[PDB]
Amino acid sequence: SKPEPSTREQFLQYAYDITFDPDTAHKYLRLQEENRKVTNTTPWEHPYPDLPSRFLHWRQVLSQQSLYLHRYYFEVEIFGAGTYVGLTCKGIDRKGEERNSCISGNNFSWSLQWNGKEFTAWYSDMETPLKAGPFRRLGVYIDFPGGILSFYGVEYDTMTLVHKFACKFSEPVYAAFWLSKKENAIRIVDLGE
Ligand SMILES: [Cl-]
Repeated sequence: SKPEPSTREQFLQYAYDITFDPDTAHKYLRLQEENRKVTNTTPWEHPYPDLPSRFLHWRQVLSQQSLYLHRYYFEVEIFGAGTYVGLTCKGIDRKGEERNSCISGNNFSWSLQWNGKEFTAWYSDMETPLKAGPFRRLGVYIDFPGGILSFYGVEYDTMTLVHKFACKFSEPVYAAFWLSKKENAIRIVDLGE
């Protein structure tokens, strides 16, 4: 196993293309920019086909890509109180009304919330208030073999650690996004250039 990354340049060696999966998106979420932008447009709903994959209650969407057995890095730009960014497993219950169907409410999902005043780390209904931020751009690092999920505030070439989770990774994971409030928006940064 390599040295852990330190500089933005080192994280960018693990740059991985993420896109939102329209088959998962809650109807109150609009996808744009070739599935690299998601907005909560409540009360404007979008005519997605009914699918078993689609979230019913929670305003969530997953990545098309799964992450399994390597190191990965992607950046997102986030806007609005009530956004969560994290990881989950395919088995997350898409139709569930309970918090076990949201990415802050079960033992196989890990997430970072911006609540309007602070960042908060979530795992299985347990919350950890955090000091760092706010930051409009986050870097999300997944070391699948090393059982690490870490979030950084990115400003120019500076990276400020927001939180580092220790994760017991077994299954493939998906990036997971929850836009709980009207006008919440998340863009996947094109790290291509
Ligand atoms: Cl919601």
